[PDB]
Amino acid sequence: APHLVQVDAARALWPLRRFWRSTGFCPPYVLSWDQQLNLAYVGAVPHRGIKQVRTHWLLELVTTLSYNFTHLDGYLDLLRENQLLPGFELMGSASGHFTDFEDKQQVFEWKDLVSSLARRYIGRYGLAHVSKWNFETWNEPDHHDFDNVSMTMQGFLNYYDACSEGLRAASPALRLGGPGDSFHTPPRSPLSWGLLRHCHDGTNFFTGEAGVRLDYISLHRKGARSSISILEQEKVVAQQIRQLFPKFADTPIYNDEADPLVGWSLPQPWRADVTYAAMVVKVIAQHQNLLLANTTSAFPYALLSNDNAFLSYHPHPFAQRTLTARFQVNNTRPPHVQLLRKPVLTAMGLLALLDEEQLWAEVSQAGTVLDSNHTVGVLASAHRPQGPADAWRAAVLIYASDDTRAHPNRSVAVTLRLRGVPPGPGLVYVTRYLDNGLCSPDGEWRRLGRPVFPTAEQFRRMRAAEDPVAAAPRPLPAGGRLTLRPALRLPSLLLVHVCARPEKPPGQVTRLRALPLTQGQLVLVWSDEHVGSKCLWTYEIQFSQDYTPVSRKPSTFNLFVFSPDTGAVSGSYRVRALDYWARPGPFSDPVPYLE
Ligand SMILES: *[C@@H]1O[C@H](CO)[C@@H](O[C@@H]2O[C@H](CO)[C@@H](O[C@@H]3O[C@H](CO[C@H]4O[C@H](CO)[C@@H](O)[C@H](O)[C@@H]4O)[C@@H](O)[C@H](O[C@H]4O[C@H](CO)[C@@H](O)[C@H](O)[C@@H]4O)[C@@H]3O)[C@H](O)[C@H]2NC(C)=O)[C@H](O)[C@H]1NC(C)=O
Ligand SMILES: *[C@@H]1O[C@H](CO)[C@@H](O[C@@H]2O[C@H](CO)[C@@H](O)[C@H](O)[C@H]2NC(C)=O)[C@H](O)[C@H]1NC(C)=O
Ligand SMILES: *[C@@H]1O[C@H](CO)[C@@H](O)[C@H](O)[C@H]1NC(C)=O
Ligand SMILES: O=C(O)[C@@H]1O[C@@H](O)[C@H](O)[C@@H](O)[C@@H]1O
Ligand SMILES: [Cl-]
Repeated sequence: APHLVQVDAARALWPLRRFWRSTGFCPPYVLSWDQQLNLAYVGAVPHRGIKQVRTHWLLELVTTLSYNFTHLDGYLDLLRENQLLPGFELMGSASGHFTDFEDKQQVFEWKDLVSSLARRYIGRYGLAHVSKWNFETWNEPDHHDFDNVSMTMQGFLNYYDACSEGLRAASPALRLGGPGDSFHTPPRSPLSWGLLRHCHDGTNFFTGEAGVRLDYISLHRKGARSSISILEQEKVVAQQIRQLFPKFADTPIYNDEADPLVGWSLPQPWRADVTYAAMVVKVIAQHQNLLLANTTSAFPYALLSNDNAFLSYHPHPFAQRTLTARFQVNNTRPPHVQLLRKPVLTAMGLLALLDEEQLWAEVSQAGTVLDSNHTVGVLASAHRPQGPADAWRAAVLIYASDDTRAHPNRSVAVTLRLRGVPPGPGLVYVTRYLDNGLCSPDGEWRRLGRPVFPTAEQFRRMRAAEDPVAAAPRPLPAGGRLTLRPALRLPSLLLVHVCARPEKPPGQVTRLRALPLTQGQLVLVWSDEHVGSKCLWTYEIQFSQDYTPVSRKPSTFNLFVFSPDTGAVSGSYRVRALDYWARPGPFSDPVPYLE
């Protein structure tokens, strides 16, 4: 019997925050050509769909009393160039200098280091930007990963107070949290529980005052292939924190490593394709629906980060826990690197269209009501018009997902009954579907016979599977209703996007950049910050050899790899937005390129 999905667009229940807009990684690198492409792909998720890159070992990019910040400056400018913030873990030895946080002098030096860097980047980027940064403790302090740095229980607390007072010395507006570990039952996780105790009741290393600032609590809990299992473990740890530390009852909780499965470099086929994309959406829906949508408990859950900004390696380009799939093409002169957009990364573009208010929705099957702890579920949002640039919008994101298990011999009948759409001008809807058959670059890779060093043409073919199948904007039926009976595969993702015609056309594409890949090939990447509306069919690219349209199937992702048959790519480029009512926005400033 079919899955009934009902959405009521009149009933805008509560706020829907985009709490999931974070990725991260650990260098084994951070300024190679590979990482510049990668963070361009990450930064190109539309509508700031990924905003934070939680990065380990950032203070190994600082060398040594005075410090050389050159390499840090590099990585951070790279993030800034891609409209990305660092999840700034205060993690590193300053290339060998710090060795012992029970050595009182080192504690004082750490504080002065933190003040220096914080004040430096306040200088470089401005305080308003640096105040958005999640400064954090050293990663997983109970997982013994300090290298040649002695970090005892007491030293961790000294370390923390220096982090806190150091940031404060730069500005009180800067945010700090921790410990970023799992919080297992005591006697386990001594440094994690000890930090909370110290902040709640302990004494400041520098000031002697009782209590120490702690702006958020970060944990890590992973699913062991179960999606719901991440939420169950979070609840337990959050309840324990509430009862044991009453002053942290309202302290925001982050799960900044909320991955389906521990071990990023373990090859898993489900990490290659939509199986993973659909599960990441499921996890997020579960979190919104079964934790934040006015539950009796109401824990203060504020951030989920999928730690998947790693670069893949041979012979597992797709099978690793990464947003991109990397190919090091060693047989060109010179060797070059290409990345493809994995479905998981494209899925972050779908999640990005969700707006600021959740709508009422219910999934059922033969009358039995099913919450997000099932294979099929939904997240629906509504947008309140802000100016002439936008109108009302609904985004309805449905998933079919059996966690890490795919079922290719399976179809799932789904009837979507949308009702109560507030009436208005030129109401159109647009579908966007993703599954393994139609949208798996991994799939095409395998149809082509798994080329280890893909040719130009094989890359085009693979890149054809990156975007969702998109139906042209049809108009909305009378009465503000819409019924649809799509068949969904398992896994799959379906985004129904209902939008009203805004008064003005789209705003100007900005910050266009050209990036070389190899002979005859390049990447175009831009920012959608001033486009001012999410109702977008595609981005129209034009090339000039002393302007004509580059013909390509529609795509809202703010990155295009230009690879024409002719190899002709030297000249100038410009890009503009095209909306669901065919209206054009103003062309970006023209970008020049010469191979
Ligand atoms: C095209 O040319 C590039 C060079 O530009 C080659 O790139 C190398 O590819 C290999 C994989 O084939 C990479 O080596 C692998 O690195 C992994 C990560 O290494 C880090 O982490 C581990 C511990 O987790 C540390 O030991 C290590 O020092 C690093 O810090 C390792 O996990 C891999 O080990 C596994 O695979 C090898 C076999 O490949 C086994 O021997 C091991 O036992 C283990 O199972 C592996 O070492 C390497 O890093 C890449 N180098 C660069 C510079 O990118 C491409 O391989 C080449 N392409 C082709 C097709 O030849
Ligand atoms: C999510 O659903 C699963 C079932 O798929 C629940 O697990 C069951 O929990 C009950 C207790 O209510 C136990 O009696 C069963 O043994 C469990 N069954 C299985 C198959 O695991 C789970 O509790 C649900 N969790 C949430 C948060 O909704
Ligand atoms: C800082 O480090 C960079 C990279 O190692 C180096 O090129 C530069 O000369 C150094 N600058 C100073 C002032 O020491
Ligand atoms: O699951 C993994 O591979 C890892 O978990 C932790 O140990 C690390 O902090 C992450 O860098 C990584 O996501
Ligand atoms: Cl995973």
